[PDB]
Amino acid sequence: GKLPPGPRPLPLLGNLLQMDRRGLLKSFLRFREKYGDVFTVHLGPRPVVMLCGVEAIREALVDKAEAFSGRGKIAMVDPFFRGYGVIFANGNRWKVLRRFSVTTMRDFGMGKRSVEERIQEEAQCLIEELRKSKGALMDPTFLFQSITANIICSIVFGKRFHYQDQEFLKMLNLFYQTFSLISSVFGQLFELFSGFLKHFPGAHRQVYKNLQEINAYIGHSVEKHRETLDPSAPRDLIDTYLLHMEKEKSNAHSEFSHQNLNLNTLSLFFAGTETTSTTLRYGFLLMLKYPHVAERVYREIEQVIGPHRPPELHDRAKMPYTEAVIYEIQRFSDLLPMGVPHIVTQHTSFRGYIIPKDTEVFLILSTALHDPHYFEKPDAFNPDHFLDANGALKKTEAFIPFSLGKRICLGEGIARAELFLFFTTILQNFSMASPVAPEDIDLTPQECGVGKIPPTYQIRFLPRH
Ligand code: HEM
Ligand SMILES: Clc1ccc(-c2cnc[nH]2)cc1
Repeated sequence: GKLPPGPRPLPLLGNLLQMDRRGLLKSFLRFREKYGDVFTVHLGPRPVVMLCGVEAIREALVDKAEAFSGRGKIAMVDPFFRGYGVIFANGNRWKVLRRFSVTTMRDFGMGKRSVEERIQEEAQCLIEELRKSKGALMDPTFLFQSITANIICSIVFGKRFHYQDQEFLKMLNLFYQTFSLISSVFGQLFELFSGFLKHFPGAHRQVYKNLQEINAYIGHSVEKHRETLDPSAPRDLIDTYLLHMEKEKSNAHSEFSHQNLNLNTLSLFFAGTETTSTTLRYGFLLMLKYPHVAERVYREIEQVIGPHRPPELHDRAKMPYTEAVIYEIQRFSDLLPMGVPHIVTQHTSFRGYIIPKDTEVFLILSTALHDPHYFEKPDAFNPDHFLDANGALKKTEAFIPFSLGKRICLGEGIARAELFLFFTTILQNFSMASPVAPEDIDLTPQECGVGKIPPTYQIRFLPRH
């Protein structure tokens, strides 16, 4: 057959006038009700194919894995990155970067303490800071941003920043601000009309400016690593990349020099800090709205781990309720609802249609996470979505918050380690309270574009002992 069906576009405006005024995702879900699971939407001058539903997404990403392996652009950050970094790269640059990441992290920890060990160390510092708050009300956003940023800082730069460090907090604010700009109304409009909006002042310039500033801190630190590189004591990931680059420096293959160390490092921070902290933020808000849930998670911690020894990843298999709660936080929060855009690399048959080479594809991960067949009453938060009658963890093919296939989240393991360890380490040591009654807690994101951002809230952590 040929092109997927969809709304009739105007020449310059595409389908703007058929859009839902509240955003891209709401817009696409409305087209899905009319056109089904595979459809075309013109974003400005650009046709993009949407795949929705568990079956259609798996079919593309696993069954047609290589054709769907291309990375599409995200208009708001592409001017900065320009296809550097594992996230944004394509073809050989991408394959080679991603394989090196994978092999590097398999070797990580034989030489130096493991990623789990670094996450436990950070969780330790967190709970001492929460203790130090002495039950004061706080917006936990900055702390949650700090802990996830510190895990990447520890892997990449071999150091941690203190929670009160002003230069650290300044940098974190620049990221946070960058992510809310990307997902703002303007950021979604840039997604459609970057071709002419780029000529004007606006949030896209502020984003470029923020990224330039961040990449300057990174570059300076990378330069200090080169200047002080000691081959017999490599300190961190940056030292590992440097030493490799020096050894492979002579020959231009799997060439480092079609790479950019600074941009790759920045993209690690970009992917690594925000979704995890936003997941944490959403998860504690959810625990405030459904307090019996946090209470049941504590009972399992008390039973399997106790009050004295630190949570460990080995504990996960013995804590089905807590795993179900974290899966439900991710499923409900739906933090990258349209995932990250793909492109089909060659003309591709798909469910009777033919998708042209180089067409952008959005896989609407949200529609898998909310599929009613898999999740009875999918718009409500309920950990029983991931539990069988016997209370064991019930895994499902619908649960794809990290996506699938060739491009599946590179930090899936790390992200899962952080969520489990931060969640359980905080809850081992503290109960939580807020001044706002559950009925007055609204869980509606304050922004929903590329990323979902939870509303602001206050919380206090009360020591158990
Ligand atoms: C709970 C937190 C996280 C969620 C929900 C998440 C989800 C995702 C999703 C949906 C994608 C797009 C996959 C695709 O293109 O189909 C992605 C990509 C990616 N993620 Fe994450 N992610 C999380 C945390 C992390 C962390 C902590 C890191 C860094 C260690 C990371 C690194 C990356 C990278 C490098 C990519 C690009 C992969 C590629 O293009 O080959 N992510 N993630
Ligand atoms: Cl624009 C954009 C792209 C990728 C991510 C991401 C990947 N993994 C975690 N976050 C976030 C935002």
